[PDB]
Amino acid sequence: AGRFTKVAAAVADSVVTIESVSEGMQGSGVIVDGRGYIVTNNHVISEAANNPSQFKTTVVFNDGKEVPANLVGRDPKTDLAVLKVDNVNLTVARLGDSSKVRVGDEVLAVGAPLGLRSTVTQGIVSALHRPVPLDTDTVIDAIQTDASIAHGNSGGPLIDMDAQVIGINTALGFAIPVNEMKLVANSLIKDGKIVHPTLGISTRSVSNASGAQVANVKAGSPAQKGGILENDVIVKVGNRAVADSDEFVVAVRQLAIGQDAPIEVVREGRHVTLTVKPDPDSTLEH
Amino acid sequence: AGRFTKVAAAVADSVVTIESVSEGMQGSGVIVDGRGYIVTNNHVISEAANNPSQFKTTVVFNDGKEVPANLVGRDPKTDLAVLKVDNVNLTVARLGDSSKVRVGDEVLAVGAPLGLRSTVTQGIVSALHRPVPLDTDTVIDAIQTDASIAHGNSGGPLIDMDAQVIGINTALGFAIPVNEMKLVANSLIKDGKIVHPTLGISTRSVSNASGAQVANVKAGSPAQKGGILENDVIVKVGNRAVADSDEFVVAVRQLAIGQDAPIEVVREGRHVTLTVKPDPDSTLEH
Amino acid sequence: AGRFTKVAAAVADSVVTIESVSEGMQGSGVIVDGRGYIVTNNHVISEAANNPSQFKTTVVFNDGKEVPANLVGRDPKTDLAVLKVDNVNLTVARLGDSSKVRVGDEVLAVGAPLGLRSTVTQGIVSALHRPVPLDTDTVIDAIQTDASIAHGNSGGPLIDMDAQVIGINTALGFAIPVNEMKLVANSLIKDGKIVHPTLGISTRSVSNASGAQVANVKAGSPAQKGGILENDVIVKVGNRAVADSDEFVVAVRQLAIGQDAPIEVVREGRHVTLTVKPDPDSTLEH
Repeated sequence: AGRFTKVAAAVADSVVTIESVSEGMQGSGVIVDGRGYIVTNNHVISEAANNPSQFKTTVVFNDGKEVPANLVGRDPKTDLAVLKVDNVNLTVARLGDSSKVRVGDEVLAVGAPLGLRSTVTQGIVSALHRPVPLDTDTVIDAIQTDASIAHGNSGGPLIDMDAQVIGINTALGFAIPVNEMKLVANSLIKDGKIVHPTLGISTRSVSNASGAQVANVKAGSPAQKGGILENDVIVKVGNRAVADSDEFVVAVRQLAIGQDAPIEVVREGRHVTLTVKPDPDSTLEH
Repeated sequence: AGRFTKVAAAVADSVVTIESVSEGMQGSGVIVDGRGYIVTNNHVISEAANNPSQFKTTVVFNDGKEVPANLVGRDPKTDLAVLKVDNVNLTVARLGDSSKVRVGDEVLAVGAPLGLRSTVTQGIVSALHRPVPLDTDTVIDAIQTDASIAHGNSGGPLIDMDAQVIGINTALGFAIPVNEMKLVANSLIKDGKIVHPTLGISTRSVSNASGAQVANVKAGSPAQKGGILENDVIVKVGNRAVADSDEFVVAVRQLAIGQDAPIEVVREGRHVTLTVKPDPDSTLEH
Repeated sequence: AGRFTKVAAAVADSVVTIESVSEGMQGSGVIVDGRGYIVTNNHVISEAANNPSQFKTTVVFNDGKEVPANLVGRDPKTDLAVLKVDNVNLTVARLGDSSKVRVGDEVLAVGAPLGLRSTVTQGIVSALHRPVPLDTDTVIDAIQTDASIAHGNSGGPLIDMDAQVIGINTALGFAIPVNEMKLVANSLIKDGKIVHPTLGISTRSVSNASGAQVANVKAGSPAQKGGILENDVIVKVGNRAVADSDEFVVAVRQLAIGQDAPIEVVREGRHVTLTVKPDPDSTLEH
């Protein structure tokens, strides 16, 4: 048994096929809780959550066993989604620590074994916390990897050499970190819904100071009250520095809701600093 | 000497350049028999076997030595082909076992060293027995690998870590399993020709039960006598289950010729079961 | 710490971000001399050397420290370029030996860590001395690798397993060998300019003898005096054999300037042999 052959064998029973039929779409997912909670990506079941009348998500295990599915919740802003299999034994995956992942580590982008176009690709960690563009469109602070990510392993986990989940694949290959995955899944399980910060700002990238040049501020938004104007260039949102519009959408998510936060920007070349109170995007869930 | 550096060095003298000139086309191949039998893929020499008057296939070894070639036989249905070098010493490759290959094993997609666009790529086994579409067109029950397969290593072997051939490259990278390779090469050497099963059925894929929806049945075919109609959906051919039209063409090849075999299909949603006697595709060679 | 994780960690401080602003363009480079000499590729700073009035190349280290840059020299014919950081401590990279590199060795295509689209890809050596086509356009006798080369690691080094530079990345992935890199950088530092051989010949590829069919000979060139005509097919330039026009441009560079050299060619199918005295491309620097 080789190095990568043993890792894919242990975690295989913890990887699952996810398919919604009507047509049809198929994907992958990982078993993260013994109660029957399976984590996938939102675009896999995105067609099962916008059309619930003509679709029926099913769960195919590694041993061929089928079972119905139950959508616990999803998060299109970080492209995560949690499913439920009631009264199923269950091979629980081992969840890793994304903060301990370093550039250079060997990883495995596992897909569901019984899948039609399943993959199992191997690479290393090419980048950490890379904002990548990807139901509302979004951008994620992802783990980059030279292991190929396609329809096969999309949904499946990004496994380290200790057979532990360092991320969840999404579709030069990118994965959502496991630490951002656990936080979203822990509040998608409990609260059935996540609440992300918001400032009400449409931005565009620039490369001249660079950053996210503001396009349109929402009327009544926290940004409109903190003094952010159009045409200024956001160079730092809070403790994070903003390199372009892709990193701008990711920086606002790490801001505490209600806590007044600083936002540095350059308007007419002149560097101003701006205080904003991040609103919740879900006024009914917060 | 590294791990992959030693494997490619031992098997290098067993990998060969194959080139037909007139324009011209070049490829790769492996030495599998001491008598001078070299295995390649059919599309490499496909232009040397349909135009034998304006072409002349030649064999370039790792030590630069050239020699003429002799087409023993080919199989476009599994994209295999065997050549012959008379009175040549000869580095015989070690043939592996495809059934022992597991997802995760490190592999090497070797190409002919002296080739113009030669490659030597490294990956793992991404999938086993994946029907892939690819002279009559066909589909093969291939070994998938994340190692790149291109014009360089096309023809060359897919080598495991024990420096043993687990497959032969063909042109997200796919290879023909060595066990299906040996069987085809053993009867392409002896009988000079392979004979594959046939039922006389044109099929199309569907994803609603799914499977291979039948398009046109050949008049007088075994399928026309066993009761298979048009518009029904083939869900299983024999002991194999049919997921789409690509897997359908692969399942019929494993059926014994003359032996009555079952074929389950759904016509008007109603699941019927059908007995068919697979014909040989070569009535003169069987 | 994994195998590839330790190699990328040691050499990380020796890899540098290179950016010219006005927009703007960013790249990568390696620290090869303690005096502050940083090597990159010419197309990275190509916009900083043709437009010096509206651009300002800057150097960002791994520890975030910025510093201005100083163009010591560049070579578009082998796509190399050397920069200068005065009075900077400095993590000097360990330079490897390209002649000791064998097909199969694990390599790391490192990019600048703080880069916007930085990569760190891992592969093996797929080919040695592969002429690849790539300010005057050119072709290089490059190291091929299955590790992905993109805008991220372009400029950065191709690191072996001993944390030593075997090449410099350029943009199925290719790198300029470190031995050809040192020679160009040693005379780009000293003489501020490289001088490459020239014969005055425009060639085109052919695959029938094959080689580089001559298109246009420059009036007064060494080729026009040694007896090379148009329409003949160059099959060998010196000790090198010419397989196509891409290898032809690389073979002339290894010829000594002034030393009469042989050039074998086939005109009307008849094999002639031709003596040429390679001119310097820079009559003022030689």
